[PDB]
Amino acid sequence: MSKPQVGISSVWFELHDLSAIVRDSVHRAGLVPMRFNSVGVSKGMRYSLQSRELIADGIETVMNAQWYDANVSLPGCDKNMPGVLMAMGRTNRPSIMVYGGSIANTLATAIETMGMTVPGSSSCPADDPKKLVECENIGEVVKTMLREDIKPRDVLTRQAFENAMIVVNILGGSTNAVLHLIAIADSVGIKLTIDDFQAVSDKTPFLADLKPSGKYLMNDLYNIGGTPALLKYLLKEGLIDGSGITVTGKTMKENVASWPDFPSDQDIIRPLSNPIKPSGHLQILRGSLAPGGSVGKITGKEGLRFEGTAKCYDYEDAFIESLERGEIKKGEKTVVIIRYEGPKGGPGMPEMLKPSAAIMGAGLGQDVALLTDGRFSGGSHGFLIGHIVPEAMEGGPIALARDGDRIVIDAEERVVDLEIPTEELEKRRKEWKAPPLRYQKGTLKKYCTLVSDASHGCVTDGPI
Repeated sequence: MSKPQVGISSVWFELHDLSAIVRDSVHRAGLVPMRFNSVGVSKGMRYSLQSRELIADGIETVMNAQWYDANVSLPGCDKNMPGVLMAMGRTNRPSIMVYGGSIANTLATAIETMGMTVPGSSSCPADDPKKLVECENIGEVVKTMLREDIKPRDVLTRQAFENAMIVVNILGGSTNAVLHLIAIADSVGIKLTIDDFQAVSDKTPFLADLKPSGKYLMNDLYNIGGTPALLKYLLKEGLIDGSGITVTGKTMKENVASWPDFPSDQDIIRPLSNPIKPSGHLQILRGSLAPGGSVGKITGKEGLRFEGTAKCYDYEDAFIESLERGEIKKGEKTVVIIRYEGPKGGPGMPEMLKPSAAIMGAGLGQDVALLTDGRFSGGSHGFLIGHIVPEAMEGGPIALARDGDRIVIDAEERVVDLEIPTEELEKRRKEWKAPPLRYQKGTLKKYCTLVSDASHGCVTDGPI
């Protein structure tokens, strides 16, 4: 009739149907439910990052074409969450995310931290009947959001992203969170830079005893109070601000007041007294090889300086095959560059799992540093640096390095330097020629045309 219409956006690929429960709750609250579905992530890696744009574009399109008054989003898989939040920032109409439930991914905890979910959503397991009851009572949350006009730009403030980076830092830190939180902040009109991540990492310790290098899993947090208990603990220590409005109509502090604290005998989150590391893992490095920035998680076991000989590879398998031929030697310090894997070169910055694993399997973690304009995934006992800007496809210095060049990685200076003369670097750029875009037609052709560099979250509609 004249009731508000609530779009219910799912990202589904064929266990309860959470979307059907949301629909019945929205109807019971006096609103009109409108379920719709979106494609998502669910060689194949080259479509993953650009699927985030398809989610943001698709949901924005339906929300605006039909002009739904509010949004409930069920991203399902964790990898569908960023594009879901970007669509909310574009419409800026009252919206809420319902996490699918627990099944080291920190982004769902960070999204609840920012207040785009009811308390416990991100830590409640998918099995639990409490996940069903959350969706059974989401209708009144949406009606309250419409009554009090709680919009994504009211909730996703600059301080909300500060809390998100801190919580991510506390739990170990994701390098993908750099891409996604910058893009999500961009969608609500907030300028978030890689240097903002460095600032948090300098002042915030690492407290979560989590695998692969720790003892516990993120699923273990639910049994000691879940995400609300974690926020209560960080609020008690004064590390986060709880005064920000959320989708419930209350602040973070008000939301978590009624939830129980951590049990005193918990060893998943270290006390501030005894941190696993006094500063954050995530480090931003620039220098003559990555003047536009780069991203790496630094444990401290890599050492504080790595100077070595460059060996360059224009695709992932080229490195693995040169490794298997014994062209990378023990006792020598070698800096491996795997380039043309960036946003446009990949395309889509495909996550490479094999380079870091192959170096541990050969006992070279202390003799080999890894650099790329794309992404690494596994862990290495040496330097793992990605997101190097400009990428090789754009003609950055990473494309101009040659075998035999000296490269320095300094973790305290936070530079990756190509030890060649500036005149020579400019001469090499005058000889470089851009290869064609990998795809001349289709969705990847359009994505390559629009995508920004990694230091801007690879947003595709023009960084603010």
